[PDB]
Amino acid sequence: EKFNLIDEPWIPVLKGGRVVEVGIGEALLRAHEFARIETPSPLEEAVLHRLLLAVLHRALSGPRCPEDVLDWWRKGGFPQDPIRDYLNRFRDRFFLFHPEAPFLQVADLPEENPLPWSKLLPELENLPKATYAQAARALLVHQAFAPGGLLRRYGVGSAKDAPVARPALFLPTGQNLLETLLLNLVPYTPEDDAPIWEVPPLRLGDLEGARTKWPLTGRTRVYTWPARGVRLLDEGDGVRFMGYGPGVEPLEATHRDPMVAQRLDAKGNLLVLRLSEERSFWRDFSAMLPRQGGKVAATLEHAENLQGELEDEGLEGRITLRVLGQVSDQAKVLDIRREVYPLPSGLLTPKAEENLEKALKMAEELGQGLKHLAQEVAKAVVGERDSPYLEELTKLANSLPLERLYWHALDGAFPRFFARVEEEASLDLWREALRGAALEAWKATRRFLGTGARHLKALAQGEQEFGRLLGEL
Repeated sequence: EKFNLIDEPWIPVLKGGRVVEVGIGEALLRAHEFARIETPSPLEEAVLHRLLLAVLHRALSGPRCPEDVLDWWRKGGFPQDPIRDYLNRFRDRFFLFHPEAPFLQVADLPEENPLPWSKLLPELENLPKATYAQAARALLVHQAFAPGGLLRRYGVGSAKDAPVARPALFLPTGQNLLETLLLNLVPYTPEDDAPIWEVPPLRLGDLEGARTKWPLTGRTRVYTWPARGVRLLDEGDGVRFMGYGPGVEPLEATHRDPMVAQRLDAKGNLLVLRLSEERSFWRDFSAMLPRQGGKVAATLEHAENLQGELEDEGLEGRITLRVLGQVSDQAKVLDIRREVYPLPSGLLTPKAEENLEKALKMAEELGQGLKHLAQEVAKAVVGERDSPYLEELTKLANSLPLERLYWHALDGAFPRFFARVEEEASLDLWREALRGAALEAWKATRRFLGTGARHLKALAQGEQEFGRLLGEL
């Protein structure tokens, strides 16, 4: 019995400009003292929020109504008795090491032939000892973000994706940790849900051969999913190795995680919004709207509603939106990313949404034209069909700064536009930004094209076509 997550320092928070570590108790009871959960890993940031939310939802058996969240923001804190009563009732499920119920672990996982604790981390002797605080964070992350793939332990060939292994996570944020939790405390009922610690401790017998299958539903059940079997092995003052086996098999269900958005395919399947490379995330902001017809993250929906109510009572209504997740290449993870945007005053109003649809359409049409222009340049430079011809064309086209520079410039301009999406004058700001991004990108392509006599016919033609595109704004 060692290291209780309610009491020990393990959640890194910003307090008065310095980073300190706190336990679940203090993070909740004193949320307003911390500017934010502060960690270099976006996955850590996400899970630490999801765990705290899980506790709040159960301790508070709510909030049932958006009005309750406002009352708590107004008072400047959560009701405290319910929270300390709840933390007291479940204290003994919150030890990192425990004879019978270690937090998010399997007590009877075999101690011998363990794996390095590094397996928990995204990948993405020379094995360092982790602290309990680090082991705790790495566990929470792996349990939420682990991709499917080969396992081959205890009668399980391959494991399934952990719950949020794939989608971008929408996390609205305010001026302090209290406000940030409030902004994510989507109205909730306890019925038929339960986080991992409210259920009997899992045993290897239940997990071997994937014997235990759960429908992937229930908010706090999902926030605290036992995706893998883990048993961290205490080495005295830290952790190097763990027992490792299958977790609970997720059965498919209707439930959508509150932090997850959706959009439609090109006819006509719903998919989760994802982080990717080669695509700016905001380019999907219109497709996630109901009239498109995707589904907005419940957290985003709830924050935007709350913001409207804070503005109505003269309270500070300025909020930020953070998007957290993994870029994943099938079953590899390519990157961990944190994106940051304004949460515009009246985002989910017909006018703002309509400004958004137009803005993204303009950018997308101009970008499509720039893309074709780059393909024509590439054809012009290379020549006619005879290294693989088409690969040499794709190589060359990808080699031009045209599209890449265009989108990179719009990443810069989007937030200042987005923040004013409610207004009508913002379309004109955006139009100019489109023009400017296009110009800078083309200039950089002119430079690239003036280094040998080869590139010139393509330059002449391209200049002509670029003139065209621009004349249509």
